[PDB]
Amino acid sequence: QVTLGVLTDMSSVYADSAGKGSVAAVQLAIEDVGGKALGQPVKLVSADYQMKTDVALSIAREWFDRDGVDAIFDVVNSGTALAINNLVKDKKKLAFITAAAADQIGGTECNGYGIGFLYNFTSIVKTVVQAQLAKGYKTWFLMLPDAAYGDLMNAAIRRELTAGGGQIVGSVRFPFETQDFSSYLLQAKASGAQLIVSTSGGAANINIMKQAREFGLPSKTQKVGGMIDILTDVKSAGLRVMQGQEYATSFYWNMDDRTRAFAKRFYAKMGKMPTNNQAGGYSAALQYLKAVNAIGSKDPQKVFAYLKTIKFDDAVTRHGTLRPGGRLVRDMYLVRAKKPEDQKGDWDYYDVVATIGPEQAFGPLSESRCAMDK
Ligand code: NI
Repeated sequence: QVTLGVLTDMSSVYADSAGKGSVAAVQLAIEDVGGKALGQPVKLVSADYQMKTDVALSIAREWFDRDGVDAIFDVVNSGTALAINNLVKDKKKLAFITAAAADQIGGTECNGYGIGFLYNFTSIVKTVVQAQLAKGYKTWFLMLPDAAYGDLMNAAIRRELTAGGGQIVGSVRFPFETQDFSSYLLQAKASGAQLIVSTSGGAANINIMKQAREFGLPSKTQKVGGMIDILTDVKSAGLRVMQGQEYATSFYWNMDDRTRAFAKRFYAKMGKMPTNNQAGGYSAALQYLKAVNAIGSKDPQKVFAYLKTIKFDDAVTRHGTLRPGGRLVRDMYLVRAKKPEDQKGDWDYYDVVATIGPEQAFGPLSESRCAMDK
């Protein structure tokens, strides 16, 4: 029997964008293989680790040892994802990290067992760089949080923008829990950059976009840009505030007929549209179950080998292949927040305005930081 485990947050700040929704997305994948693997019903368990890595490890350990769990999905914290990555090596189980973007998964910490099946931070940056440069936005100014996420995005943006022929004309860091962003916006405007990039999400990005308007931004010469698609941020803040900001994403519910059909099934269960994390969980679970059934085995080493020979083309994953190190490479998109008067329903927040191919969005196999990819 095949047992799937959804290890997520159902009580805290990622509950709405992963959580019970990620369980529902995995349920939909189980449906897409007739409910069965190896001729038996697929079992599904889930748990809330409350964004505590120690709790996620204790939950996963018992799952593998007592409840027969073969593969786990979601994991919404990068830190927790790295810890789970190291456990599944030890226990010889597969983990599909579909709710965290750490490059280390299928990158420097590749192991044949931790699989990155959403997107990585590098692909977010490559996608915004290439899409914006193609639109003529050459000169950039970065607004970054103080924390490790800001360090990571600063290094990646600077390397990819330069490799593409653009230039950073300035940068600023703001401290934890900033509410007044006037000083940072004034510096961004004075830099003269064509593109002013608010790199974070959450209340920080929401207040930056609110306050950018008091400074006449966007203007004829300067646009405000973003990084990560956080659909629930647009829901909270509204298109009046968010209109015009662009982000990179792996998935948007209203991209095409195939995304919309998946989204309708999801809405029927959850009463809302699926986020890219929840969509990633669907796609990982679907391809995992299809692989088990195709080779007639749930041996992780045999499933992994097989997954490396397939071209993925489902409702969520487009031009997908699994690299030798366990990083999914795939089409990525630039999405733009719509003008409020153009919103036609709940969740109608974006237009897709560019599509970057897998090799371009993730880099050539030679740029990979995984030993198994060389
Ligand atoms: Ni094609």
